Amino acid sequence: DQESCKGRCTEGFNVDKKCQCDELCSYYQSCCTDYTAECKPQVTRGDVFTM
Repeated sequence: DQESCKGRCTEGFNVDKKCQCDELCSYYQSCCTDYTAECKPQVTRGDVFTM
């Protein structure tokens, strides 16, 4: 069995969950398997305003 960020990206911190798919995971080493390319918080540029 396996999962990904789809439905989880920046959901917010709750350390009981199997993925810390959020802003605080680096402090707990409990993040998604590819956080920095799949779950990384918004970095808006001028042409995207949606979550």
